[PDB]
Amino acid sequence: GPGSMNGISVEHDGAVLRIRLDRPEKLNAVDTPMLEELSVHIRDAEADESVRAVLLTGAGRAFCSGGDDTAGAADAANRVVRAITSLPKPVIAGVHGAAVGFGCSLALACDLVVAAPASYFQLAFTRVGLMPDGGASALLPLLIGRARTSRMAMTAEKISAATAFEWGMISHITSADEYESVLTDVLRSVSGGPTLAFGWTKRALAAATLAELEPVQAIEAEGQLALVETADFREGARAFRERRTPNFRGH
Amino acid sequence: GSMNGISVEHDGAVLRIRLDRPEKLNAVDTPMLEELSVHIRDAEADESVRAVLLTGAGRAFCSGGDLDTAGAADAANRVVRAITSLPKPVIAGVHGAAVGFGCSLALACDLVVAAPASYFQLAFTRVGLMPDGGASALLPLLIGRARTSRMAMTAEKISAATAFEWGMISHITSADEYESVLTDVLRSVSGGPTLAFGWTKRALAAATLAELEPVQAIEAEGQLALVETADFREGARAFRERRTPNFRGH
Amino acid sequence: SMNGISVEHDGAVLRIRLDRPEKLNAVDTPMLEELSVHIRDAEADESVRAVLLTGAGRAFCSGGDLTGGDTAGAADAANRVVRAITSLPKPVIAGVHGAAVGFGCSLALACDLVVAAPASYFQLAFTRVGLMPDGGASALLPLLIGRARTSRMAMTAEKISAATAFEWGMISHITSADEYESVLTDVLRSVSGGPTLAFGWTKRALAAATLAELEPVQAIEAEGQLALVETADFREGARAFRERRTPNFRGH
Amino acid sequence: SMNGISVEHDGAVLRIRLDRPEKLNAVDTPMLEELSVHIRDAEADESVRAVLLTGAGRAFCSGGDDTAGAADAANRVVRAITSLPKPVIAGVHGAAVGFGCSLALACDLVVAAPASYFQLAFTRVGLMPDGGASALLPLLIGRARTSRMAMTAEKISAATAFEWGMISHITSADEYESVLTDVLRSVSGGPTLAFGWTKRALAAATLAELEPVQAIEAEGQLALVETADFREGARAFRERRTPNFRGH
Amino acid sequence: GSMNGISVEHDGAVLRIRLDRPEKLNAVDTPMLEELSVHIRDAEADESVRAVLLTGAGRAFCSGGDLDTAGAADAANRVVRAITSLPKPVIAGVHGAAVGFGCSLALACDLVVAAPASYFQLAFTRVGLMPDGGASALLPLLIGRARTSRMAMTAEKISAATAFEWGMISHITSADEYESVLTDVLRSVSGGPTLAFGWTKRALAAATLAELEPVQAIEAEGQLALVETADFREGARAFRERRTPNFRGH
Amino acid sequence: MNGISVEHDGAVLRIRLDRPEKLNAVDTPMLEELSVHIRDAEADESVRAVLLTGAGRAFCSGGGGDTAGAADAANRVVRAITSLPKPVIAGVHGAAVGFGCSLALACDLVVAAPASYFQLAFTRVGLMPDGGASALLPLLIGRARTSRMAMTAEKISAATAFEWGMISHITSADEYESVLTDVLRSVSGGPTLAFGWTKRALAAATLAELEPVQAIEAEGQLALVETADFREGARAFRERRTPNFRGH
Repeated sequence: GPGSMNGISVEHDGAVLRIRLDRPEKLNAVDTPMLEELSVHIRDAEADESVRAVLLTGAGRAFCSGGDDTAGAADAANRVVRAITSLPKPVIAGVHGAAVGFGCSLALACDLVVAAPASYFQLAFTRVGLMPDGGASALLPLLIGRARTSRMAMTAEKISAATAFEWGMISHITSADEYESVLTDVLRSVSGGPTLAFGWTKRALAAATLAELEPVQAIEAEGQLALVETADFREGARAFRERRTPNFRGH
Repeated sequence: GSMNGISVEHDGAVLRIRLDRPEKLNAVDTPMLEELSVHIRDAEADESVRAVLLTGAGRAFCSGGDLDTAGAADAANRVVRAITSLPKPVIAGVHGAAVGFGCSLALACDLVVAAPASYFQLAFTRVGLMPDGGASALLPLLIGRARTSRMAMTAEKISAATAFEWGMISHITSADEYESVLTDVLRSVSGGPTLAFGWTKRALAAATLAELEPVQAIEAEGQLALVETADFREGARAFRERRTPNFRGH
Repeated sequence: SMNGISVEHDGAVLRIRLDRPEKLNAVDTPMLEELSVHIRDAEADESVRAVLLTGAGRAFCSGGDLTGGDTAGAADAANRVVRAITSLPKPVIAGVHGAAVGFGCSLALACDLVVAAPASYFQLAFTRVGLMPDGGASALLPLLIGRARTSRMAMTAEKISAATAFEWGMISHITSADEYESVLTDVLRSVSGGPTLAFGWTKRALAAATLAELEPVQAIEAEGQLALVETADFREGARAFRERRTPNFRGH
Repeated sequence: SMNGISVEHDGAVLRIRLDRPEKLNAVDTPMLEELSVHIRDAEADESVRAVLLTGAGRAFCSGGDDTAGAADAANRVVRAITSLPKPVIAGVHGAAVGFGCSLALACDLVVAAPASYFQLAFTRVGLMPDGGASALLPLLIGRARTSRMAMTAEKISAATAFEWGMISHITSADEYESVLTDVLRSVSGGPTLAFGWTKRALAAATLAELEPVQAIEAEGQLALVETADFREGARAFRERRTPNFRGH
Repeated sequence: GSMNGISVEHDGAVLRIRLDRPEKLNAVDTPMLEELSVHIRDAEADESVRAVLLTGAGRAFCSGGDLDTAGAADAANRVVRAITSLPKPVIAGVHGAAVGFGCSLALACDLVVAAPASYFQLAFTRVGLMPDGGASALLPLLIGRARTSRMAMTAEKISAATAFEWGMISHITSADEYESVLTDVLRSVSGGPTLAFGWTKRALAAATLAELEPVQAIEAEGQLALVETADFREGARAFRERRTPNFRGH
Repeated sequence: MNGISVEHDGAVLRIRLDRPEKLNAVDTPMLEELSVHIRDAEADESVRAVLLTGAGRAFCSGGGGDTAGAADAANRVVRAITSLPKPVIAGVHGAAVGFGCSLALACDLVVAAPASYFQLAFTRVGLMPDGGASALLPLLIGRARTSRMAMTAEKISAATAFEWGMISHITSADEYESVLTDVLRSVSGGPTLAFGWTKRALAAATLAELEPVQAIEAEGQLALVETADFREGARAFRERRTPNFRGH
């Protein structure tokens, strides 16, 4: 969008760093420089003493539709997730519409997710013969357990905001026409809270839950690099772009 | 054509592995547990196999150990390790009882499609024994520590519906639809991107199963301790005499 | 009671009652240290097959006192209480009525089974005075309810009802109507009459599976609490609680 | 067993069992009339304190297999259950479909097996609900869920039926038979006259429209069996096809 | 103190009517019910009253009829009728037991705010009696007929959370919030458009209460018969004695 | 014309509330017009289902204008939908408020978007429910939930409405339009005469009080528009402030 650098829009609204994914025309699909740009602003929030909370949202119809340079983009995505979880300040995702593939990992890296009634979470990777990325394989089971994670990954089904909330995937659900006001309420309340105690709470929860994040991210990066060489990905990438149902062979 | 209580057939790209002792409610002994792992190993080597179906013939999926402690323990642990390390999806079609190691067996699989009358139960402590097969490691990353403690300590039957609501299992079926949904899930996963499924499993295994082996070692050691106790003696005796055990904590 | 802890034998059950009802069983270091030995001393006691943990008065436990100025001391003692319960090779049951707040939440959730009264609740109120979770709550909670519901509890300081805690899988048992006492009795009877050695082995396997980060996380919480009491936000939090008004946090 | 119904006494319980398992307890007029008679005769029988209604075989009752006569007899069976001053418990295992649904839901208590289900399958063959189901279901699950069941002819699981308030009791795991047994034992040993009175008061609160609605349903069914849509529906069912409905 | 077991007070625009025989868990007799009726009806002509709050003293909202059958049954019916036809909103603040007529009484009100440990029970048949106050008519248009049959035939306790989830009652509370939610509801309602509420009530009553009087007359007749029965005598004796009644159906 | 737009689409008559700039708020001519098109679906042999939706951001925001006339027209719309011997499906997205709620709930099926909501906002301005909502809602969700809705004027989410049995269908994610399309295709190809009869029976079962109740609501609203609280309610609504109600 106009005024955004590498598809990321950043502004300060008092104590809030407002970061907005800003390629609405591609439903906020991400590439390498957009990911790198995102993580810079996330990292730089730490040393910025006016920032007490980060708000992550997306412009247009969707929060984030996921990845489009396999090694490169995978690394940059993994780094964004790491930057969000290691930032000693609260990061809130406001998720409306689709949160798909890395879009899903991205929301779930955040401390709190406020989900609009029509929003959804989906690992669509397998639909193109690919595997989850961003660390989703580590983030999701500590949210919803192994069996529902395994289902998300293998079936590529959409999980509604209501279901994601019932499963403990996300901290907040909204209903009716209240998405915006609840998001505003949560943001104002968190950005006025004891930021240092939030930081220390994050460090302890990170140790409790993220021990495997980086080894799992390594396996995903390695897997995706192998999977883009397979006959199934070529078929997957072709059948998606043609609005045809793919014919997978296991090769 | 079953061997050591296991039948196997190919149906296109699916290896169908079926526990075949309905005359004993698919209770398992060591030969049967060893036999299972053989076919999981065949699945890995067989280029035509794109998914494994695991079910029990008859009323029960698997009613756990017939009640050679160390050998059974090792065989049970190895079946679960084989299933979770197989880089191809394994679907458990759970009908009726999944009890004791039966429960660990279903929960080892990547997806579980449960019939409405199926149930999941750690009956171990009814006879003075402890969970096995890695159940102590598998259950908490499904349903959390508190519900796992309760299952193990009270030995209550958990219904398919409840197990589904808790996150224990991926799929539930209702009415008379169990077979058709199971068939649908099988057809879908076996025509799916098998290599992407193997990688997914690998990433998820690293995220969730780091303690599986250490925990299985603790369980085998404990079961070996516990079969020596007077409580196990009473438990087994009370089971056979169709009565309530009188445990004393020794 | 000695140091705010009552201890009574009742058949094969060791009953440990937190007994400072005049402060809603808010805890200090003496009280925690006292609690901890009575827990490990149940290992030794051949008559004890189960431990029951409850609180006298209106609340299970309102958590850390905020008196004493013994920050590292309290944090250490609270940590050791939680470790002793998870490590005792005998079942420990929390019967929770009323408030389980701050370390009171950590305490209940360290137990093997929790039987919650209908009006009971679980709450990480620490952040309302600018402090962070303790006892090792940060490691316990995610393996109960997942990371998202934990972050919320810790960051918003909301009360979680007994009913909600049960749905989430935070606690093993829920009661309703006037049935709390009777259900508690039923569960204590059955557990204390159970295969105690089997229970102890089950606990060891389950601790190996779920508590690998308990110690490192407790050390992080203890360092964090030490840093947090020096902050302007804590001075303001404490002052606001004292003056019953809303704190004005600054992030310093 | 006569006209597809077996009746036996087990202490203070009248066990009435739909006994056409080969046809999944599909019903005709003489079966429906047989059923009415024994339900009604439970009243005079001093030794009966509870009526158990179940079906033999795979299904509780698959519904209608002589339109006017069948509708009247089906309507009589329901009035007979609802007005019997003694509790009737339906033990529902498997399918309760069409009139088999109305039959179950007329009972005072319903104990559902986990794989059991409830369905108004009538419109799949171009017909409407009968037995008085159009009156029974809204005072169980409300008008919107009823409209849905009737118009989509979807199967409602026991679990969902329980959650909606359609049925009094759900069972799980392998416990169906035990629970049914405990419920039957408890009800048959209870204060039968108070149950009789409790029923009368409930019937007056809930069943004012029952006979009037039953009359509309009987009239409707007579009209619908003349339609091309019934003609196509009945044949499609027999030939295992999707029916071509045209609204005439 | 109170007159005939009822205490009345004004709190701003709220008339608070309190069941005040805590020693008997607010069990009700004919004079208490007649008093109750008088004060509910009093609200109609008192212009300072914009809402009625009904609560119970002591440990329970109301344990139902004190074990004058005709007199009491008729008086209970008139209490329910006075609540339902009062053109002002009536709120039950229910804590603890609301049993027998105590359930009917709560369920007559326009809104019910239930404390987390409160519960609703039709305990009638446990003493060989039937529901009263119009409960047979009130309950089915709340929770449906099957759940009503169950409540009446089994005399099981329905927790506040379950009653809420069933649509039996308008408001649930949890944790230590009962008093403050109740206060908030009362403030909001008593400061609301009372006349609009009156009319709202009137239309709703015409939609749902058409059977309330005929059903009440059936309950009254039934209780008149049931107290002549052996089963009532066994039920009363066994309740008093804290043991299992042997019912005969006579 | 009169803020209603109509169109045939195969066997579906699409009726769309068409005053998006006012969030489909309704007045007498719009209500009278809506009646006419609902009524004319009966005699139109190409029509097998009616679809009711709203253009713009809201299904229907509900009801200066004449109270007597508008209330009457509203009542007539609700009687028209419920007596039409063809399925009427409301596709509800956004707000269904006041009569907007009545109008949805009058229909045979309702397919609700995930951000949709249902609300009786009347008492917030010192008025009472209308269109027969007082009769419709208790046979959907029970008297307790109805009383709370009417008295508190709170918004009920689509999810909650579905949980409560208020509405037949719920949608989630981006699937609203797809589900609505599928339900309309399946219902418009169904046994339309069977559906007509089913409706008639359901109506006799559940709508006996509809007209007595609609009369009470029409009388009441006429009284309430004369009150000081309505003057205060409408002022406070207009001025985007909190009303100070006094019970006069």
